[PDB]
Amino acid sequence: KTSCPIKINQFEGHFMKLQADSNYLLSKEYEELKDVGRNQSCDIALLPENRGKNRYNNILPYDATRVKLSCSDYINASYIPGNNFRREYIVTQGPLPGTKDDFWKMVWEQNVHNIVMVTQCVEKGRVKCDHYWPADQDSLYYGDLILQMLSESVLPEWTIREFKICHRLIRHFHYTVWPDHGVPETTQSLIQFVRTVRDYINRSPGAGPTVVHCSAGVGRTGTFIALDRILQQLDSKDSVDIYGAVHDLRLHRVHMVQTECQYVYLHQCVRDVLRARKLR
Ligand SMILES: CNC(=O)[C@H](Cc1ccc(NS(=O)(=O)O)cc1)NC(=O)[C@H](Cc1ccc(O)cc1)NC(=O)OC(C)(C)C
Ligand SMILES: [Mg+2]
Repeated sequence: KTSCPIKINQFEGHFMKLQADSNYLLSKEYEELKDVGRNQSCDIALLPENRGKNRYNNILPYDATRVKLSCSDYINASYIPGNNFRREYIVTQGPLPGTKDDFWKMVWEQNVHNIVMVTQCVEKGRVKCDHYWPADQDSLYYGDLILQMLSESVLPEWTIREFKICHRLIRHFHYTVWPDHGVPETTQSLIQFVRTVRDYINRSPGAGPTVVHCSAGVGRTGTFIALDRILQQLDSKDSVDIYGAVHDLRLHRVHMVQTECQYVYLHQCVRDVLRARKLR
């Protein structure tokens, strides 16, 4: 119902059983998540005036968790509380040509110093996200705010950028190989990116919330943040609760972990971590 904790030394077998007879118990568990969070109004997101500010007409923040700019206060963005304090994350859609300034406004207002991006701008012949940051090193106005790229570090599977805004520094983690509605090519890769970001966060004293976005801000964003929470559980507890992590996310935004295969992927991530530790 709201959580499904599994003792780590039973996890291997529990995942086998979930996958038996064509993911029968796994699909059934995943489906139980369907309506979670949905008891809540999206009424502001639905105003006529805000329609142009939403990338997808089915992907709308809840009134109770939406980020407000300080209906001119509207951005398609939701706060996600953490286990210890509110607003661990701000989750958002890929900015649009007419919302890229609202995005940076939000970044500024909310004291964001870390952005994770788990989408590409163009995917399968469709625009998924505006290239909302500077394409080079010359400073650039986004409405009221000036952005300037100080460095761009291309790594095999993600690129790290640092920007000055005004005056503050922002780190931007762009994970470059995650197909929409699907999963990264290996568990290792996303486990390593997630651990990498978490390390930067944990050294970033007194940031705002961490921004995570993909295209709609639900599937890849949801899987990223679920994996974050689950990897931290594995370093803290002798039980792991994938279902409860995804459930927590849904309570705050529609569709987090947006397809079943992304759900299976989280279990395969756990399975792989626990296999390695087994004989260590
Ligand atoms: C399965 N796809 C969708 O729901 C996408 C929204 C979406 C969600 C998640 C992701 N993946 S991501 O979260 O990882 O970026 C991309 C796009 N929505 C649309 O394409 C929606 C239509 C839709 C699809 C499916 C559905 O059940 C209800 C309505 N179309 C749509 O919004 O068209 C505009 C852009 C012209 C307004
Ligand atoms: Mg402009």
